[PDB]
Amino acid sequence: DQQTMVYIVSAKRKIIADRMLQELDLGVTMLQAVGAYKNNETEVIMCVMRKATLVKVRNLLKEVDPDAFMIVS
Amino acid sequence: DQQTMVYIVSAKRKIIADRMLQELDLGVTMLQAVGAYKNNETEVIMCVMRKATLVKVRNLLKEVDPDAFMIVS
Repeated sequence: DQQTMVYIVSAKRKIIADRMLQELDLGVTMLQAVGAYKNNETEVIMCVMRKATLVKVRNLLKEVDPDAFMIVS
Repeated sequence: DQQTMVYIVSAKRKIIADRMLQELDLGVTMLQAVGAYKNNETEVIMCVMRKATLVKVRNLLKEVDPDAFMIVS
C-alpha cells in the first residue's frame, strides 16, 4: 500500500541485501547502528517499500536467515 | 536535541527497559518485530527521546548488554 521504512536485522545481511537488489530490484542502504560501544559495528539494512513488497522480502528471509527480523517503522 | 525515535535491539531488553524507566524515567513501548516466520517472535524497545538522553541510554547498555545496539530513525 503506502510505502513504509524498514530495518532488517541479520547476520547474513550482505547476502539478503544482494538478493533484494538482484531479484526484487530494491534499492537498499546499509545503515550503521549505534552499539553500546563505538567499536562494536553492527549494520542494518534500511529499505523503503510498499506494504506488499514486504511479503516477498519476508519470504526471502526464510530462505537465508530464519533468525532475521524486520522493524517496520 | 530534536526528539528522535529509537529502537534498541538486545537479548537483555527486559532488564534494559526496566532500568530505563526507573533511573531515567523514560517511557518505552515494547514493539514486536516482523521475523522471517511469525512463531519466531523478537521484541524491540521503542523510545522517543532527545540526543542527550541517547548518551545516558548508551551508557546503560554498556552496563547490561555490550552487544545491544540502537537504531536511530
